[PDB]
Amino acid sequence: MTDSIMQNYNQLREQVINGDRRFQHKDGHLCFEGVDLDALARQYPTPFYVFSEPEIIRNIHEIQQAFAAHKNTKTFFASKTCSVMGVLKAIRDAGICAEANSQYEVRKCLEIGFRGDQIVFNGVVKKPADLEYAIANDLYLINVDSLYELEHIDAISRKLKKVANVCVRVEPNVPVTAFHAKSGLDLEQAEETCRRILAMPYVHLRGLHMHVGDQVPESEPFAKATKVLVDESRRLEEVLGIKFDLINVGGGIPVPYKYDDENGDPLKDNMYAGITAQDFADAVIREVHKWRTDVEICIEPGRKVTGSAAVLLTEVSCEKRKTNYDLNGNVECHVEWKFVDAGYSVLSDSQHFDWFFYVYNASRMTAAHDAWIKLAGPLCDGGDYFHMGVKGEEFLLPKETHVGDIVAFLDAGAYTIESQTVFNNRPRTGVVMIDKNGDTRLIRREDSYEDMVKYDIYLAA
Amino acid sequence: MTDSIMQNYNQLREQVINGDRRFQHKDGHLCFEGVDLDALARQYPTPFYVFSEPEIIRNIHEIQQAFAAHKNTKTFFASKTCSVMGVLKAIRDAGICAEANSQYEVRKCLEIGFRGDQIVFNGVVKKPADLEYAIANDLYLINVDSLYELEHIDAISRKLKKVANVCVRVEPNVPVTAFHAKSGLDLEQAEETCRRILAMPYVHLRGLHMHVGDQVPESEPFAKATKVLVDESRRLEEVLGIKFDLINVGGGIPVPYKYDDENGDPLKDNMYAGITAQDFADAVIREVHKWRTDVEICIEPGRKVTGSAAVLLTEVSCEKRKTNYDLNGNVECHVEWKFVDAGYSVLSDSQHFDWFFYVYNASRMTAAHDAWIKLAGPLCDGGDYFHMGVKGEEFLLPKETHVGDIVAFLDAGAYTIESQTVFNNRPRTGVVMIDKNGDTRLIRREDSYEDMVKYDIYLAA
Ligand SMILES: [Cl-]
Ligand SMILES: [Cl-]
Ligand SMILES: [K+]
Ligand SMILES: [K+]
Repeated sequence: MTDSIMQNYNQLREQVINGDRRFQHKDGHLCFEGVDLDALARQYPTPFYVFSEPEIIRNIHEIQQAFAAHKNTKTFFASKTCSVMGVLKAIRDAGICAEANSQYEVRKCLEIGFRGDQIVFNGVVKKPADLEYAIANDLYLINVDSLYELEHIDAISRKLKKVANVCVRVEPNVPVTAFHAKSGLDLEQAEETCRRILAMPYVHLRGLHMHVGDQVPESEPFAKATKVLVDESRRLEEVLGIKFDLINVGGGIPVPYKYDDENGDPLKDNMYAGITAQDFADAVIREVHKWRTDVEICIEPGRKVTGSAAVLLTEVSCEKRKTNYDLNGNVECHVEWKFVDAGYSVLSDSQHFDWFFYVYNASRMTAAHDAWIKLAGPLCDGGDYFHMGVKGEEFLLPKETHVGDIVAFLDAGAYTIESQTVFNNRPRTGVVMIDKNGDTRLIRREDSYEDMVKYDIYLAA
Repeated sequence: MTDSIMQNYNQLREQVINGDRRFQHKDGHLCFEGVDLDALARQYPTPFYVFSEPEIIRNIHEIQQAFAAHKNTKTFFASKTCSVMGVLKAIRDAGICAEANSQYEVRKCLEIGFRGDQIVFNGVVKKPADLEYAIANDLYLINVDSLYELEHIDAISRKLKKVANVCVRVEPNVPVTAFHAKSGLDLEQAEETCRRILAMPYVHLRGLHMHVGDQVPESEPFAKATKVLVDESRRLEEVLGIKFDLINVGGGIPVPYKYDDENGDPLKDNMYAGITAQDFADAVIREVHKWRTDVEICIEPGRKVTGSAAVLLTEVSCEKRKTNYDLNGNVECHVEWKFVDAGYSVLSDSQHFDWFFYVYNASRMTAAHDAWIKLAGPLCDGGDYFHMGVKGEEFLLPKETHVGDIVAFLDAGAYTIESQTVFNNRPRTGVVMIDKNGDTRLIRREDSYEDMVKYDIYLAA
């Protein structure tokens, strides 16, 4: 039944407002950490993202508590996930470290107050200028992704007379890695690469690195890949006569985007989280401890830190009914279109990666969501509507939904800011933060008109 | 054979440098309008796009010549395709008009020198502020996309005491429109919508509008949809006792992304252009002339104006070989990975829309492209490699390819600039223009570090 789908969705809605650590209701409205989101969306122009420092902290706690059995664990937030400076500041103040994915990511992490010894710099294209900047800033780790890059690390560390601290990335063939994995070295190359680093005067080998993937719905991939890295670490300690400082096992802890696990198969629909942080930690720690209990384990969670910790707020800005008629002029069906002021230039993964986010009427959060609608964005593009619905391409909202109501997309905190575009010269969005005291502030402005053209060089008028 | 695929690709390569109006060779390098692109990519940091004003002009000529049988044709470049100010200036100087897709697009078109009477403003979400700005600027057309929006057009035109010039967008059900087309009104709503506009004191009804789609590989959709709009225009002239100024038939003229038409089926692979501008014009004009030969026809080409008129230049910045071994340690296959400094944050449609672009070694353009390689970008994302290869996910480059060589992606002028992101805080690219005299200048800067953080509000260090 669609009645059953509708019943289930309204049970989920009730659980948001009565059963979720993040949310409440007041005045008929969805609240996030006590902040009425209808009211918030009248103080700031839509569309915008609102982050929760309290929920970031809760997510970091899940991660760190998961690793309680291994004291020497170091946690580096994968800042490609979200690098708005106030988001990075909340993460730094919560007591963890940072992983960076470009020269400018390294620089902004340093600027917001991560120390060099709290930063890992990873990449497949680390040009001489990138490596010089990283080495000059005494980073905790720079990964070694290829033999070509390693030659630049040797030459530049020598030039600067500064030790480059490295981890060698090895991507295991776990049953095709050569064809589908661009990153890292082959297992077969690890020994000679490590031997060569040991002989370099200004490069310090700290350990091996891997990263399995993103939104991983099973523990086995982590266990099998970690075992490969652990076995090679153990073997190289013996062969080379060294003791590694660490092992870096990467990220990939999933986040629930659908919550009714009893109705989902995570291996078929990875919007269902197939595993928890505790499952990830159990797999990793168990494998590492077969080698050493004292070695440092570095992890690089991205999505899990911020994914659940933001909402996208977008105003219903237009509506229409489209009707299909048969050849005799009789109605075949009606479609109720609701247009919000955010499209895929604002929420890119909803279009490009078939990503599901819960959608509710934040202005009518206590009302039955009892009408099937299609949800469109504002871009001049027939494809700019939200295809990942509750049932096919259809969403559920109260039949009473009105232009002016605020729609919320939940779990909108990972990979949603830097992926925005200025397609159609709609601006990239502002971003608001709810701090630990429940107070709000703007942490990113909406792009202005000046910002659309300030990059261009042209004869003025 | 893959030998046959390789032979065919090298025949295409030879045709680029001996048989293409845009390109030549010099010093072993690809040249665009006489500009050596290897040399250009040493003067400006990669990756960057280079546009050709001469090729934009040639494309506009194709379009306008296609409409020679209808004198009263007005051509509006769909500026969502590319709105870098120097690109818009070239289009304005070539003598055509502009279609705009947001308030800021309208504003930049006015700023670069399109007059109000040369601008169409389209949209599904035209908020009061957008409509007020458009009406105040005396635009040639503002489309009417819904009854809800029309109420704002009436109220705001009355407030300003300024006539709003409109075209009513009608999306025909051509064998599901209600379910798949968010834009426009139903045919069945056109009569009453027009009747109501006629009665408004400050709204001027000019005609009907449609837009079929993008990269359309057959003429029939245009002919059938145009006939629907023409038949309803004729009928409403009679019923309402009026004479329409115009009919706006939209865009969608395709561009060839693969050129060996003898080997392609455009209905299965629409990288093959299934039709030319002349085919589009023949379909449209034939249908309009069954009603009136004097009425103005408005067209809204986007992709066809700029698609063929840019190249993305990107340096080979790293390389590696990955090898799959069997359980006995014997080699199963090798993969030669070449890493360029542009990934899907720079060339978004290569990832998100399965878009093919020809790829050549611009530094070795006269050398046989005789080695199968995989082409990766620089993002820290396993999916950031180019999947739309010559054969599956494999490309062809000279075996002699070296780090430092410049790779060119052809046909990179449509939907490639505003769709860029700062994912991983890699900057959005600079843009260079080759003018009519063959001289180059920077028309957009690369985003600087300041630009990564200038939008953020945070406590300084
Ligand atoms: Cl830590
Ligand atoms: Cl014109
Ligand atoms: K060493
Ligand atoms: K009127």
